[PDB]
Amino acid sequence: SGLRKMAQPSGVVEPCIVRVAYGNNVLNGLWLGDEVICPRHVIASDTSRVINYENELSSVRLHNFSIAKNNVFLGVVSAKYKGVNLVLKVNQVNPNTPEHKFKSVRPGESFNILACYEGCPGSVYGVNMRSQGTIKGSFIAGTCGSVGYVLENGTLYFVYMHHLELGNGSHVGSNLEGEMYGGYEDQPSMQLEGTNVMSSDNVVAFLYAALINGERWFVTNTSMTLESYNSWAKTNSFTEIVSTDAFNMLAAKTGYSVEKLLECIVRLNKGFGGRTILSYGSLCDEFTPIEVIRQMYGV
Amino acid sequence: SGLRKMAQPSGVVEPCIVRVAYGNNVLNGLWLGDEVICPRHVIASDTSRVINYENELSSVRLHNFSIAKNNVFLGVVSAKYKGVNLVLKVNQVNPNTPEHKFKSVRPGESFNILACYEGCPGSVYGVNMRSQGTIKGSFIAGTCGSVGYVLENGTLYFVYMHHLELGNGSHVGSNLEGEMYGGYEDQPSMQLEGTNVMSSDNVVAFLYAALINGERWFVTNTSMTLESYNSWAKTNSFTEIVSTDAFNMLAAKTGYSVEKLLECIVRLNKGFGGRTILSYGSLCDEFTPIEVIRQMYGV
Ligand SMILES: *[C@@H](O)[C@H](C[C@@H]1CCNC1=O)NC(=O)[C@H](CC(C)C)NC(=O)OCc1ccccc1
Ligand SMILES: *[C@@H](O)[C@H](C[C@@H]1CCNC1=O)NC(=O)[C@H](CC(C)C)NC(=O)OCc1ccccc1
Repeated sequence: SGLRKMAQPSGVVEPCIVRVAYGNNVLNGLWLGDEVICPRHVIASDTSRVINYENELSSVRLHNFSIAKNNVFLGVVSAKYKGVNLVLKVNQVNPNTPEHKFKSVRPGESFNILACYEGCPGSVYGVNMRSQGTIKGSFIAGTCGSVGYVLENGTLYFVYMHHLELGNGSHVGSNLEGEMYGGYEDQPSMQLEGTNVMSSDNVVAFLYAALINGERWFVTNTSMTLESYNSWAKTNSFTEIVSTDAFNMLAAKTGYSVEKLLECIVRLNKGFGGRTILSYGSLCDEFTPIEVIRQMYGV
Repeated sequence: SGLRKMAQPSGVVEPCIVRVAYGNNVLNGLWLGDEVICPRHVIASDTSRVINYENELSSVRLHNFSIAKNNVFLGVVSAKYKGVNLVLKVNQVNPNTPEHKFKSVRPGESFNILACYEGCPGSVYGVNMRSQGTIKGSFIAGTCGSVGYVLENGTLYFVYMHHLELGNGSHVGSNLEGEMYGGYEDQPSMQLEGTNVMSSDNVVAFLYAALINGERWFVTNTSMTLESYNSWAKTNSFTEIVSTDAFNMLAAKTGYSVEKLLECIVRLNKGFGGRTILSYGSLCDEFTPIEVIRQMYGV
């Protein structure tokens, strides 16, 4: 089997992607109702030097937007900022607007990326939000405005819109309220990412996935109290676990308690000593308990 | 940027997925026009024992079929085998039939999986055909009939439908004409997968991907002739590389010849020294050259 990232199906999102162009900039927007949301730097005169967003908005030429998807062309009625996004009122309502909500993801939470190029959906893949508000994706020029979404209990949530890449290659975006994850600015200046704190919950999930896949060299009958692991995590840039509850099913199927896997984390946090788990050379925190449960058992 | 296995968007496929139930079996089918294609073992009395497909077909009663797509009830008009698939003529035309073709994938080629459960699309992810005609596909019970597809040259091709899992965990399916990849039978019987042979072309692509992403610890200026590499590969379960032409753009952009990366391959197959390469602990052959070119540079 193995453990691989998957994405939820993208069909309900694709009809919402449009191409937004202004001046020499082209990126993607999200068309819902009679509004299109896109990163505000599309109206920046020059995206390599610092941008004065007040000047850009007050001087904006609504008729100088080009917004299109296939046989649809959209006129801009009015424009405003909401955080780091432009909210553009347009003169047509999207006939394929799905029921949807907006919410923010938190560190350790997984979601899907619909990566789009110049208004055209190209690829769909799963990611996971890190403590500093970055994701490791695969964005290149033309993919700003790409959208992250999650389906929960049949509800479509929009959670991410892509804005920029940091000097170290990490990817940064906003929620659909225009709040940038991790507090970064939509400027080219160059910005630092601090140290990410690993999701302990997701690492446990990972080890359970390994066990289900038959690998067991890393496990023993020694256990380490939550209560004690949390004291360690703390000072080792690992999150601390509130309860063992999310794992009860996975413990049942495997026969191994959480407390036994906490020992593994503390022994292996430096590395595998030339060994591997699900082909990775070190601990992976990009898979949630629910992600793993669903991939191994279809729940 | 980085290297993620990506899937092409699934929207054009999702309206084609239907639930197919018969006897004690529930799986997925592909509804195109007035036809539903699904694995023929859906009519098997007992899928845990050897199946006589002639007896099962003579015993079929069309009213025991239940086929559904949301609120649509698809009545079965007639049934026949085509290879290892059932082709069911149904009493309604799919109004969302996309323009499409059928084609077979070959070892080393990438394509997308839309994994479906009880007729409901669940996940989408990219895979790559292995030398023995298998994929590592994350399939579990209830996912038979899941579809593989690729969007290439402006057309949607259906290339895979899921049938079974081998004793070693590999997954086996057919093309949509009903020929099982790798010559496997649609029986619960035990079937052997020979040795997996890695696509050398895809491994070079992968290492170029690493170079483009700034990872360079494994490379040196020592090179190895194409002829020497193929002589090595013949006895080390790697394919032989016909010529270096497909990599010219990647060679130009990185400054490294294929012949240097060939030497790299021969050195890293003995082990990584506990190191990692785009986070993998061993060589990965799941990305084609054009897949890598397009993810890193677009167009
Ligand atoms: C989309 O407009 C674009 C996506 C970047 C480009 C390369 N990989 C990405 O994620 N965003 C920008 O170009 C962005 C706009 C600023 C005004 C915030 N600037 C940016 O990301 O610069 C950093 C960078 C540019 C090009 C390659 C590598 C890093
Ligand atoms: C879909 O009907 C199912 C998908 C299998 C189930 C487990 N993982 C998959 O991909 N296919 C079968 O159950 C198939 C039935 C025909 C061969 C008659 N048999 C099969 O795959 O048996 C091997 C196996 C069964 C259950 C768990 C693990 C391996």
